[PDB]
Amino acid sequence: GAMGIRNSDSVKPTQQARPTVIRWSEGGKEVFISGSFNNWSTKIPLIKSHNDFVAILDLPEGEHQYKFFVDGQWVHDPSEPVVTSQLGTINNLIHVKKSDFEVFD
Repeated sequence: GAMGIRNSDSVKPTQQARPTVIRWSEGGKEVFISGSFNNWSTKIPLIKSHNDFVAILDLPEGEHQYKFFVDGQWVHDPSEPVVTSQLGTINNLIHVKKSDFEVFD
């Protein structure tokens, strides 16, 4: 039952906080991402590539949580690390390293 679907946008400036990119593999039509990096407020749309889905967020440096959203359903990636919430729900964990510091360009 495909009625109607929309999309959003996002800015990708250049600063110390290196951007966090995440790849998704499954073969879905609409994929999103949400974690502690966005206060789990809304679901950011995963930029669909020629190979698979990918999303480039803007994180500082350290450790942040996140979760995939496909077909209005929660799913985890076997290639990426998964965690366990207090509600026995499987989640995803992502880490960011200060590359802007070590790298000059």
